Amino acid sequence: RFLKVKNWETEVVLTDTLHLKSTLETGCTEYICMGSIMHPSVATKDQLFPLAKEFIDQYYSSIKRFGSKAHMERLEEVNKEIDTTSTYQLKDTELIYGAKHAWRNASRCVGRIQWSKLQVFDARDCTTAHGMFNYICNHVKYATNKGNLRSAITIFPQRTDGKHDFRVWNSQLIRYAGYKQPDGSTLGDPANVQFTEICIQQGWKPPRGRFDVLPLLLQANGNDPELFQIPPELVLEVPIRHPKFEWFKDLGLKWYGLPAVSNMLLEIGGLEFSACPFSGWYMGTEIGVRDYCDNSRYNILEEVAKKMNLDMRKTSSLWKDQALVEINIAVLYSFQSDKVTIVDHHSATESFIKHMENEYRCRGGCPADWVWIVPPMSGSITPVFHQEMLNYRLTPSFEYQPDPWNTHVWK
Amino acid sequence: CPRFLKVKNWETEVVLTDTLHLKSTLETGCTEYICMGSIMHPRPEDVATKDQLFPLAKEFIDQYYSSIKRFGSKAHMERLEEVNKEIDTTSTYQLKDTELIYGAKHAWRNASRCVGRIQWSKLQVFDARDCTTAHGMFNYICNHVKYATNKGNLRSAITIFPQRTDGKHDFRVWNSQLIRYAGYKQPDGSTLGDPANVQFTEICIQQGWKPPRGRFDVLPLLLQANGNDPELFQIPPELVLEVPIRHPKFEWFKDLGLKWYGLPAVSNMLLEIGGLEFSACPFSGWYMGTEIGVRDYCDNSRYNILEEVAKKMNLDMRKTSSLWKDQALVEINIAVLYSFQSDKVTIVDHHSATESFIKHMENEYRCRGGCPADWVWIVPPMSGSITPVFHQEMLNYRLTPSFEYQPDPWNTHVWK
Ligand code: HEM
Ligand code: HEM
Ligand SMILES: Cc1cc(N)nc(CCc2cc(CCN(C)C)cc(F)c2F)c1
Ligand SMILES: Cc1cc(N)nc(CCc2cc(CCN(C)C)cc(F)c2F)c1
Ligand SMILES: C[C@H](O)[C@H](O)[C@H]1CNc2nc(N)[nH]c(=O)c2N1
Ligand SMILES: C[C@H](O)[C@H](O)[C@H]1CNc2nc(N)[nH]c(=O)c2N1
Ligand SMILES: [Zn+2]
Repeated sequence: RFLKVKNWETEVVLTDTLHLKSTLETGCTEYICMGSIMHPSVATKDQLFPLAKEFIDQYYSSIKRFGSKAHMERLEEVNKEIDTTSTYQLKDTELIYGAKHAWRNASRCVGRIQWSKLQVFDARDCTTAHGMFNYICNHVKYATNKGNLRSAITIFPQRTDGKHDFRVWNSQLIRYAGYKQPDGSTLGDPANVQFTEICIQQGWKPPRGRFDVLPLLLQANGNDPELFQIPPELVLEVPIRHPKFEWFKDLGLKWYGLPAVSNMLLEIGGLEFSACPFSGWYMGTEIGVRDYCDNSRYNILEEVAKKMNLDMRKTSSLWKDQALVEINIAVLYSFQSDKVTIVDHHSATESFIKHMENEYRCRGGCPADWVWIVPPMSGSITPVFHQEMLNYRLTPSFEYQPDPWNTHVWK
Repeated sequence: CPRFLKVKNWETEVVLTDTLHLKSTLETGCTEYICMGSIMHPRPEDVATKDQLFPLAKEFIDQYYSSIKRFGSKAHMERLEEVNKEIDTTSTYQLKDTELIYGAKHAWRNASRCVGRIQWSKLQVFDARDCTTAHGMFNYICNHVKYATNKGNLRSAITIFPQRTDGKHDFRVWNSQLIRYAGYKQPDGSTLGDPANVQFTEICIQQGWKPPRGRFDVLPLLLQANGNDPELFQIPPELVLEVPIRHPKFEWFKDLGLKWYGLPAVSNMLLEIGGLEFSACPFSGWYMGTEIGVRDYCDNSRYNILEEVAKKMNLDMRKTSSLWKDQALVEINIAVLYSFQSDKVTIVDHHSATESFIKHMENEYRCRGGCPADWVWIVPPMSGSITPVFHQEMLNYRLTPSFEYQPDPWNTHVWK
């Protein structure tokens, strides 16, 4: 059946037909909704063929050639390859289409208006961790583009037997280290304390600073991972200052310009790309709200409210909310002053509503996760707060996967 | 369906285990393939038959006798027997006063969209099931408002009017809330007052209300007893406590002429207890500041004051990345909390309320086996991730007794 979504501010109603084409589960049932659960819970020739067939079918439907001679040949081509080799290889055109549509189907991504402008780097000929490092450096250099950031994904060889996996062990390509101090506290980024310990334990010489770029830790073909330092001229960073508060620069805050998720799994046509680092540009709140002001991250709210001279004795002064707005003004001002691409949550959510309109008209829907789409501050003064959304799982897709250090049989 | 489900807090690492979900009784709207968790609302002449009513009454009576540690007792089996006979001979049954009070408190406790549930057991229940006329409803509602307001030391309360019988004799409060401000559409398309209330305001005017046509006019009560046409009553103004909004720092803020009423009182929901349907059950608590400061004042479709406040703050308003909206929103919400506290009218900030709810949720998990919660509604509409609930995984499911939505009465009423 058709489903309607209403925007309660504009009264616009859209009609979702696209959800009828999903087949993966959400985790909800008729009686329990798991919409706020962050993670709700190796193929064979038998499982693999219908998945391949479905993906080839939708690809040739997208290029307006369904049932063509090319379509029929590809289906037969893929048939004997799965049969004779227990897997199959995507054509270049299919790889690019599959990566763009995995972005397009990412229900948690507010940046999807850009989905078809994605640079795809085919790295399926990679065999070693040195090769992976070379591919990753080129990605970072291309996507950074001197501050005019460009969306990119680099796709390493697919999973075969589960024993020869390609994995980027870093959760993101560029992150700051985290150090557990003698006096029990934490220097740097606390969310990376464990990973930083694994890099130290592998030979990394930590400068033990507050913003130390972590080395890369790269696993090729199931071997033990190897450390590599990204050349510093490739790591673009932004000193954070405030347009009105000249004391803000004295806080000593910086961040990196390139957000690049490297720990997810790209599923296309039943194939699993366990190493597929992808990157875009930041929404300001990612840095200013979550990275800086989470109690479990850099946790700077009290310090800023200190130099703002705010009364911090009771919650109802909203001192936290005041300091939060100023932190996020500075992040946007800093990136913009340095001509590094960044989007504020007002522009981003507005673009996403426009994206939603587009997708409903030309595609019949747009899967979207309100819990992730609504920004972590000022929710209801952004237009996505008032937008009903339907969440469902379409393929090709990005999926979560286990941390590699919980599964890697060392040697 | 799995027996144990785990929820995690991603800020504190605390893991909780839910078994209460196995008692869920009605549908969420989600399926195995689609989640409707952000959908706001996923015939009234149809009433429960004898055969639908029997198991629903037994379920609730069993639950009540279990709560009082008398499950399987003589009084439990006798009450089952007496209820079953009543349904057989009359097609319905009447709740004892103790069961009515238990059911109302538990409908609140079960309200997955309510962040204020740490208070659920402290609820004053007024039994108005002997009411017969709209004048009597007005008396009961006035007594509710005065008790709940308590000169600013607000007390949560519910007043329960007679249950549905055949569906042609419903009691309804036509107001969605007991205290709201009127909205007036102008010929030029602008709106005076609260634009959310234009439809209901026009109904009141058609029913005889003489509108003062101001920015903050308390609407009359529009009250329907026993399925008759509804009747208009003016709430005595001395019973409507109101707070003028001023700012601790910006002396010009009072010059905006803003105020709000102290008592939030929902009057359009349906209370279901043991299969009985209480279509008029106004309930009231006290406000979380963001309800006024963020939604009532700053939604574009409501009073929409961000622009005017930003001007008086002399903020750069040409680019959105100055965050001038965010900056003015904080100052508006500071003024709302400051004005209420200064006048000694109960209010809770969104930091304190969400912290209390986490503690409530943890206690419910430990003592009750779970706590249904709707993240989309629990997380406040500003500063989301600097409140603890943002980081809390929540399971949403529908337990009974419950508060439910029901059609708007003007869409279903048969005019005499
Ligand atoms: C182009 C600019 C982009 C912007 C402004 C943007 C914005 C965002 C934001 C704010 C989130 C939430 C992140 C979090 O809170 O952890 C997100 C999630 C996500 N984005 Fe985008 N994004 C962009 C590009 C991309 C690209 C290029 C891809 C893949 C090709 C992508 C795929 C995803 C996925 C899979 C998620 C979900 C991540 C998860 O579940 O942890 N995004 N995006
Ligand atoms: C005592 C202090 C209370 C506080 C601080 C509080 C807080 C809230 C808030 C902030 C909401 C969201 C409202 C909205 O965004 O429209 C809400 C919803 C709700 N509350 Fe509470 N509440 C309180 C008392 C009560 C009481 C006494 C009841 C019933 C006996 C109740 C039942 C509900 C229900 C059913 C909803 C859902 C409303 C809807 O779906 O429109 N609450 N509450
Ligand atoms: C493609 C893309 C674009 C964009 N704008 N944002 C992202 C997410 C980026 C990202 C997420 C995290 C999770 C941390 N979370 C707990 C707050 C950590 C990072 F270091 C990081 F860079 C991806
Ligand atoms: C018992 C109780 C306590 C509490 N703190 N809040 C409530 C909700 C009150 C309420 C809701 C609405 C819906 C409009 N929404 C978009 C903001 C309008 C109102 F006028 C109103 F008073 C109930
Ligand atoms: C419990 C809840 O699912 C969790 O905190 C989510 C909420 N929404 C989010 N939204 C985004 N964009 N990113 C996040 O990490 C989260 N965390
Ligand atoms: C579309 C979305 O469900 C809608 O805007 C919701 C979001 N969360 C909410 N949360 C509360 N407390 N009150 C609301 O009215 C809403 N509205
Ligand atoms: Zn759901």
